[PDB]
Formats: sequence, structure tokens, C-alpha cells
Amino acid sequence: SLLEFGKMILEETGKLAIPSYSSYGCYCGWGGKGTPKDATDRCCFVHDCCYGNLPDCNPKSDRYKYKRVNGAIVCEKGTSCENRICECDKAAAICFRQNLNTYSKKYMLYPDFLCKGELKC
Ligand SMILES: COc1ccc2c(c1)c(CC(=O)O)c(C)n2C(=O)c1ccc(Cl)cc1
Ligand SMILES: CS(=O)(=O)Nc1ccc([N+](=O)[O-])cc1Oc1ccccc1
Repeated sequence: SLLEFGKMILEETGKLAIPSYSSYGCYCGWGGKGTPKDATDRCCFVHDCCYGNLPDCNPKSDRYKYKRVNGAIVCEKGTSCENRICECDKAAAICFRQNLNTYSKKYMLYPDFLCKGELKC
């Protein structure tokens, strides 16, 4: 669920999920169409794609638990929907962490019309 994810994001990047990530590029937060504008945008894209493989789960409201083994994010045994979700968020977390150095503000609050193009997961 978002609470977990957001907290995971803050620990990892030091930036707050909302609003640093709720309206970035074409895929962070609003999902939908387009060509990811950048690495972070791709992270979000691969992430939306991750929730896409769990049709009958509820990434948003289902809560899972995770811990840190020295800085490592470690998803704890829960329902199977819970485990698979958590893996999906961990990746996004890492991913964001891996491209902080190219996180660009001109993609904050990006207008929808500039998000057209095709991309299959
Ligand atoms: C590729 O992108 C997707 C696809 C489906 C999604 C989401 C993101 C998010 C993610 C979001 O809002 O960031 C949620 C919550 N999805 C569903 O609940 C869902 C539920 C029931 C059926 Cl039968 C099919 C899909
Ligand atoms: C899930 S939605 O319809 O895509 N809204 C939404 C998108 C991103 C985030 N977030 O924390 O990164 C949080 C989000 O929603 C909330 C807004 C305020 C308080 C709690 C959740």
C-alpha cells in the first residue's frame, strides 16, 4: 500500500513521494500513456508495469511489511499479493535511488499532452 511505498521512497531518496514523485514525467503517479521522459520516468514505467502483472491484487491499499538488513530492503513473508507488491516497490525505490543524479525538476507537474507515444510492458 502507498504508506509503505512512500516511506520506502523517503528512506531511499530523501525526497518525499508526494510531490517529488506523484506527478513526475509521464508515468510517476498518473500512469497512462507516453514515452518515459527519463530514467526516473522509466522507473515509474517499469513500476506501473510491475503492478500490471498482479491483476487481482491491490497495490494501493494492501499493506505489507519490510525491514532493512543494513540498508537492504527486505520484504517479509505475508500474503502472496503482499510479497509480490513489496518486490515491486523495492525495485522502484532502488531505481529512484539509482538515478537521483539525473532527477530533473522540469518534469515536475508535467502536462499530459506532452505525453504521447507507445510503450508496451
Ligand atoms: C500498467 O499499469 C497499471 C495497471 C493496473 C493497475 C495499476 C497500474 C494500479 C496502479 C496506480 O494507480 O499507480 C492499480 C491499483 N491497478 C489495478 O487496481 C487493477 C485492478 C483490477 C483489474 Cl480486473 C485490473 C487492474
Ligand atoms: C494513488 S493515486 O489515485 O495515484 N494518488 C497518489 C499517487 C502517488 C502517491 N505517493 O505517495 O507517491 C500518493 C497518492 O495518493 C494519496 C494522496 C494523499 C494522501 C494519501 C494517498
